[PDB]
Amino acid sequence: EAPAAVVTGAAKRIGRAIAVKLHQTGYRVVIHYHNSAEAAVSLADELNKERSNTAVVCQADLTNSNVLPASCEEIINSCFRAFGRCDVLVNNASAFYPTPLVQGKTVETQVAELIGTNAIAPFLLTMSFAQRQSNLSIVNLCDAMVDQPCMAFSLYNMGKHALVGLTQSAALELAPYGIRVNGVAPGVSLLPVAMGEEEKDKWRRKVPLGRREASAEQIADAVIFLVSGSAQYITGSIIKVDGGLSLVHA
Amino acid sequence: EAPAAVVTGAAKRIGRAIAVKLHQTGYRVVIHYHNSAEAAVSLADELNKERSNTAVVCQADLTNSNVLPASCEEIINSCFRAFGRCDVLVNNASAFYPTPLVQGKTVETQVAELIGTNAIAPFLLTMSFAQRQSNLSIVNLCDAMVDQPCMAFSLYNMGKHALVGLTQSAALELAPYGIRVNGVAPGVSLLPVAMGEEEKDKWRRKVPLGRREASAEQIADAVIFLVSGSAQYITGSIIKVDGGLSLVHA
Amino acid sequence: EAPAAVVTGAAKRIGRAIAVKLHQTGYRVVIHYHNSAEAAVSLADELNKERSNTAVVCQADLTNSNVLPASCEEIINSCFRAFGRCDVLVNNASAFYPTPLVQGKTVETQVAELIGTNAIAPFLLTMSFAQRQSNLSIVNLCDAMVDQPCMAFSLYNMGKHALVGLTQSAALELAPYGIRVNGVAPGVSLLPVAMGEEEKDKWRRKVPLGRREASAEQIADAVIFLVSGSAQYITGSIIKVDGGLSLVHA
Amino acid sequence: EAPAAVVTGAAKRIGRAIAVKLHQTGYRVVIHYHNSAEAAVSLADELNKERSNTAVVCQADLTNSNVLPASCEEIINSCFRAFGRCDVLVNNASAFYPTPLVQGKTVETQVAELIGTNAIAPFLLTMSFAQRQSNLSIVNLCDAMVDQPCMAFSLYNMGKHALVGLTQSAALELAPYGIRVNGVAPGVSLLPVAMGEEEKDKWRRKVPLGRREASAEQIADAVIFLVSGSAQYITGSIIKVDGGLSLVHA
Ligand SMILES: NC(=O)c1ccc[n+]([C@@H]2O[C@H](COP(=O)([O-])OP(=O)(O)OC[C@H]3O[C@@H](n4cnc5c(N)ncnc54)[C@H](OP(=O)(O)O)[C@@H]3O)[C@@H](O)[C@H]2O)c1
Ligand SMILES: NC(=O)c1ccc[n+]([C@@H]2O[C@H](COP(=O)([O-])OP(=O)(O)OC[C@H]3O[C@@H](n4cnc5c(N)ncnc54)[C@H](OP(=O)(O)O)[C@@H]3O)[C@@H](O)[C@H]2O)c1
Ligand SMILES: NC(=O)c1ccc[n+]([C@@H]2O[C@H](COP(=O)([O-])OP(=O)(O)OC[C@H]3O[C@@H](n4cnc5c(N)ncnc54)[C@H](OP(=O)(O)O)[C@@H]3O)[C@@H](O)[C@H]2O)c1
Ligand SMILES: NC(=O)c1ccc[n+]([C@@H]2O[C@H](COP(=O)([O-])OP(=O)(O)OC[C@H]3O[C@@H](n4cnc5c(N)ncnc54)[C@H](OP(=O)(O)O)[C@@H]3O)[C@@H](O)[C@H]2O)c1
Ligand SMILES: NC(=O)c1ccc2nc(N)sc2c1
Ligand SMILES: NC(=O)c1ccc2nc(N)sc2c1
Ligand SMILES: NC(=O)c1ccc2nc(N)sc2c1
Ligand SMILES: NC(=O)c1ccc2nc(N)sc2c1
Repeated sequence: EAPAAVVTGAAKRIGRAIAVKLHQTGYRVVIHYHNSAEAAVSLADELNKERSNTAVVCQADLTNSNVLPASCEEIINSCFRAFGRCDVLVNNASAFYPTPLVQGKTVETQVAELIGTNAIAPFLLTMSFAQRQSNLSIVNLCDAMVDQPCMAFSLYNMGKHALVGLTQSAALELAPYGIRVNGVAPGVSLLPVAMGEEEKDKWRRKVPLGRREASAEQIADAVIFLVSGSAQYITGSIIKVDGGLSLVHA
Repeated sequence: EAPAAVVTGAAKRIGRAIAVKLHQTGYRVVIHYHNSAEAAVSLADELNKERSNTAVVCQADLTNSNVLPASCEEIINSCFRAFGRCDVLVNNASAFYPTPLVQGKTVETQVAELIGTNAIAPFLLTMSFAQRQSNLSIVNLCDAMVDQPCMAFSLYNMGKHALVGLTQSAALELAPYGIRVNGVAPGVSLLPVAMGEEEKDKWRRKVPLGRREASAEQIADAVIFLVSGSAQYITGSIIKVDGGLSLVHA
Repeated sequence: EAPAAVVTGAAKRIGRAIAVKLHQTGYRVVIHYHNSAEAAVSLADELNKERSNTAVVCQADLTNSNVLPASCEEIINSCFRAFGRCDVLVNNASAFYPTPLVQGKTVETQVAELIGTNAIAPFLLTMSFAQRQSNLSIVNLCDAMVDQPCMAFSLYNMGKHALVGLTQSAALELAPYGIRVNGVAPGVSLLPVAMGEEEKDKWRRKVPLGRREASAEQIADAVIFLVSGSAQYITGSIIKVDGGLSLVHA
Repeated sequence: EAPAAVVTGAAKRIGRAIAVKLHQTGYRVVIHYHNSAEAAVSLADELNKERSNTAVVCQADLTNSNVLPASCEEIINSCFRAFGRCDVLVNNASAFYPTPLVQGKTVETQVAELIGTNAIAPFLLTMSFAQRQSNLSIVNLCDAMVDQPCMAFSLYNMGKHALVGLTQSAALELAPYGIRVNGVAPGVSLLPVAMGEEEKDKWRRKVPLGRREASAEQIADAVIFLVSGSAQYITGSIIKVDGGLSLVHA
């Protein structure tokens, strides 16, 4: 029987590449998505064409609210429903936008989105994963630039720091159950869609190793390692995949 | 005129010692409290006996909710209404209790309390402090053991990691306004009074420097340094006040 | 055709496991040794029996001295002479013993061995490797307990901290040359042969992940990942392989 | 009776500022120097004119060699000879120059100077200070940019990382003796004398807090705090004094 993985925010970009690589490794996959229904369904079709009954989609908003625990329980439940097991959780989904401290969304909505997607949903997904329970593990998508943050991104940065805390606390608490918990911390990978070309090139030029952003596949490679049998003694570790970017001074 | 400071969770323990030392240094103080009204008022009365019209109290729940931004705006406003200025914000208030990942508050109440008091309220207070604006600074009460956490304290640890992120992000963003943002990270300080001495001693014996916990006054001393003229180039720094505890392996 | 790797201290324990695994992956190997000639030659015999002329030995003392730069140049040169190329350098050799601050070898001998083997030899080897130059990389064997050090191990700890600095500095400086530089940080792996069984078990019980030390092969697996095509965007990263030990408070 | 302090590299710049501020606080001081004899004697003369018999000079090369332990023992002995006690050691002296990995002094001379002054001399001074033994403490001058290093400064950066390790290891080991060990980590403070103004301004513009380097007095203020009674529970802490520089991404 093939193991099964949940990947959040898996319709596009890094999450898609993670879901593809897990599937290529032998996993059955739950493709979680929020708005990107067409892309999620299209990915599941492509994976199922390769091996039937190995991919399903699961829609959920990961914004914090009093129903977020139920949504997170449902995502894990969807994996058990489709595949009878859940071996791997990848917390990839993320909201990312500025929240300046000095002055259409209310600040409480920004808190719910940025802290919910980046930290609270990973926590609740981790609880549900552990409670519903080989080679079990969780991989959190962190941020290599967490200590040299983007100006005016305080709530985003707070959420990603909270995710480091979750990675460490859950590694400690879940180790006696044989569940490893680790992180992968990109520097600059696939650049935002809204961003212009001259700006993208500015960021590319900062990266010591090759003066280019990471491909989604390069990020997924670190995820694959961490869920593999080659990482069985690794827990609580966060692997930077940043081309040296976090080493570069102002 | 005398400068003014807001101290959250100032009725008892570390926040009380901070408020007293700031007052002794010459600050007028807003004593924020949640449940401890008698203690808050007793402190205000003691400080006003020392110097008239130098202390007020401000009640607020710092749990996350739709009204938290308004509450935090009101806390800052209370300092301006009482004293005509707000020079110092000390984010001291904190909820602290276990939240195990594996199995009478709901998990979302625990999120609201632990992430709200430890991280979101500091963020909203920081926004309101900056918007309302010399030696201006913010001091956040962090935790020296954030990377070697208590078992089953994931939400607490997430909140304290988020607070490190806020300290760094806000230092960067507020530096152009001349507002410094720093942290003080206790190891073991005041223990619960109801905790058996035999249990308190297990903690005390872990501390390399003197085999004792920090007094509240020793924590307050680092706060006083950070708000002083002797720290005018210090921003984004977190000072451990832990007797070497964080250096001790398992 | 086949790439080539230098592994220092490769005759026994972790270095041996690294050498075996690199060989199994298709590398030709230089097995460096200081005192363990018999063991080095026995390993080379084993590897050459598998694939002829794919393993050579190289003697050198890695103690700091006037001749250490020449010795390090020779180690790198041996790889180029045997195999025509040098793709991977693994700085694994180490000295480990206490150096109490409050009171055999003179203290300056301890400096030469602890700082020399653990930090200066890696620096000189890195220089020689880079000067003599595809998937090129260096892997430094670090220590996951670097910030929670063993009592009375100051010089050892200083050396391992220096090695973190070299990993980061060399990653930055060598990135333009396409040379990646990373670390693997064991917690408790193969215990010193001198250490008694009760002391071994005492350390084992502290590890969250299965209450056991890492095998040498688990350490080697992380090295294999970092030198692989799956790590081509990773530079300046140190992967802990410690079963969660560094997360455990006193 | 007045307490006494040793400051290494105290003839000029930050070391002079530390010596002056310690003297103004009421310490008797040993002004260590290497080449700057006129400047050292001039400073001691100024201090002795303020309060007679409160300053002496002590010449020593802190480059690593087989006599460095005796030199470090002598610096400490000079404080006992002059003043009958030694309460504070400030490890300020430092060599700083590039050591490129890819191509006057031999590499072994560069190792001896950069690792000797920045790490081994602090280690040997720490040993002699502890063995010769109230409010006793050691303060090490570290570097806030240790994890975002200057290009081609590997040996310097290895030495400052080793000094972090010493700070932590010595804090742990000397805590039972009541000796606190801490660090102060400048970002950019007094720019090199040989640096032209245009290059100085490039660095100044990077600093979030005021777009200027730290004054020597600002660095000394943090040293004064760490030696004071207001830091009596602080050990193993490194206080950044960097105006937010280390938080600024590439
Ligand atoms: N890209 C980089 O350079 C970079 C750098 C550092 C860290 N990272 C981290 O790596 C991960 C992947 O990066 P990425 O650039 O691929 O991410 P992304 O494109 O910004 O976001 C990934 C997905 O997150 C989902 N998402 C957003 N808000 C959500 C909500 N309220 N509920 C549920 N899902 C939501 C979206 O799903 P739908 O499209 O279905 O709505 C989105 O496609 C993220 O955790 C990110 O923080 C990336
Ligand atoms: N004590 C230690 O050993 C230690 C160790 C590490 C870190 N720290 C940090 O140092 C700081 C002070 O420690 P402490 O031991 O003095 O803290 P504490 O006694 O646990 O709590 C301080 C105050 O926080 C306020 N608070 C709690 N929940 C609140 C809510 N929902 N809304 C508003 N206020 C709330 C309470 O005020 P009322 O009483 O008025 O309700 C309480 O008296 C905290 O940030 C803590 O995390 C302490
Ligand atoms: N084992 C662990 O639990 C652990 C934990 C943390 C970090 N590490 C790190 O992982 C790496 C490997 O650990 P290990 O336990 O396998 O190491 P080890 O057995 O202590 O030493 C490995 C080899 O280093 C060589 N070596 C020592 N001093 C030398 C000198 N002056 N000149 C030349 N070579 C010298 C020796 O080679 P010869 O026998 O040929 O003389 C020795 O066999 C080390 O860097 C270590 O610091 C290990
Ligand atoms: N300046 C900055 O921006 C900055 C930034 C980060 C860290 N720091 C750290 O802060 C401390 C003070 O900085 P600084 O700029 O004032 O230092 P500095 O001027 O570069 O050096 C201070 C003194 O070190 C002594 N020294 C150098 N080589 C020596 C040797 N072989 N033996 C004995 N003494 C030697 C010299 O004494 P003589 O003149 O008597 O020969 C020199 O005056 C240093 O530890 C430095 O690394 C400074
Ligand atoms: N461009 C970046 O550095 C960056 C950082 C974080 C991040 N998180 C996302 N969800 S997209 C994204 C982009
Ligand atoms: N005993 C401790 O180490 C500890 C840590 C954090 C904390 N936060 C509070 N609000 S009380 C408290 C106690
Ligand atoms: N017992 C350990 O945890 C340990 C730590 C470091 C180390 N370095 C060596 N060369 S052997 C060794 C063992
Ligand atoms: N320019 C700097 O940031 C800088 C850094 C370190 C340092 N160390 C010295 N001895 S002078 C000096 C200057």
